[PDB]
This record gives sequence, structure tokens and C-alpha cells, in this order.
Amino acid sequence: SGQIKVLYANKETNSTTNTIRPWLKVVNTGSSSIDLSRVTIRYWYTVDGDRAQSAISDWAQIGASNVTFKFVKLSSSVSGADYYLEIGFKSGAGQLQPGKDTGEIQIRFNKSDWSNYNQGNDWSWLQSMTSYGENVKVTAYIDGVLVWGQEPS
Ligand SMILES: [Ca+2]
Repeated sequence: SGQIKVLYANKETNSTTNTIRPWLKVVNTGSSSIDLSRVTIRYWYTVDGDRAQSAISDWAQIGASNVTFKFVKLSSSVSGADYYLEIGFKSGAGQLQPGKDTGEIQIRFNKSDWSNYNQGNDWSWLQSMTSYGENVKVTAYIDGVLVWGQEPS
């Protein structure tokens, strides 16, 4: 079936920033292996003045090229989100075995005019978790089914 945890490291402590930096990791905590292509992660936030947006992995243990990004503007705003960044994995990311993790996934994202975000009104931001921990407001899915975290209400 599939059991996972997502770990999170905030690499931008300034609330005001042109670059959100939610580093991530997927841990397979169940008993079967999981194809990482089946896994999606969502970082829910408020855009703070809508613009084109770009997300980049500068480096990932599984190979940055294997990380996919999709910005989704939410149909309706919810508490601390009008967008999410959906992080996914190509076949090249491969399989996560029981008890193992992806290792580090670096992520940054910015608006195309480098205008500032405010991270303080972001559902998924955890300012102080600057090393890898459990940020339950970054949610994760297997085949589109929520398996980790709390989506914004
Ligand atoms: Ca915001």
C-alpha cells in the first residue's frame, strides 16, 4: 500500500524574502517499497502578489533533474494558502525501500520579478525548523491520496 513521512528544512528564516527555500526529504516508513514517481508533496503558501513563479532544485541526492515542480493556484483561498508547490519525482528517482529516505532535496522558488514573499502567512512555513524535522503542514500523497500531513482547512 504505502506509508511515508516527509521531512522539512527551512533554509530561509527571513519572513520577507524573494526566495522560499523548503528543503525536503521523503522517508518510506512502511513495509513495501514505493516508486517515488507515485509520491507527490505539496508546499501550501500565499503568493503575496501573484506572478509567474519558478522552482529549482540546485541539488538533490536522487539527482535534481529527477525532481518535478508544479505551481497550482488554488481555486479558493484557504487558511495560509492560495497556492501550492507540488513536488513530484520522475521514474529516474526510482524506488524508496522500507526504512530508507530520498536524502536531501533542495528546493528554492521565487517570483519572476523577484518581488518579495511574506512567509509568515504561509500554511507550510516553519520558520524555526531549519534542520530536517516533521513539518506536518507540508503534505504528501501516494497516487494522489493524502498519506502524510494536514492540508489547510
Ligand atoms: Ca506568503
